[PDB]
Amino acid sequence: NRWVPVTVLPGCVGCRTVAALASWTVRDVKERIFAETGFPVSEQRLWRGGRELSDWIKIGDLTNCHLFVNLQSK
Repeated sequence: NRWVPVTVLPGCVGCRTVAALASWTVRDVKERIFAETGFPVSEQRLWRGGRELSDWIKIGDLTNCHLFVNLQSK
């Protein structure tokens, strides 16, 4: 009877899963995305639950949960 937000993805084509540590920052995740894909860190905006994630936020502070972030433009 407690609430559970369920987000349904129609496909998740192009989704990338990375093995981060709890000590990583959001900036580290971006750096690893750039290492893996060439997508430039300066253009990366990571979003979680409708709110943009600041670079200095510790990944371990964000959760154990499977962390989903949305890479979005502008």
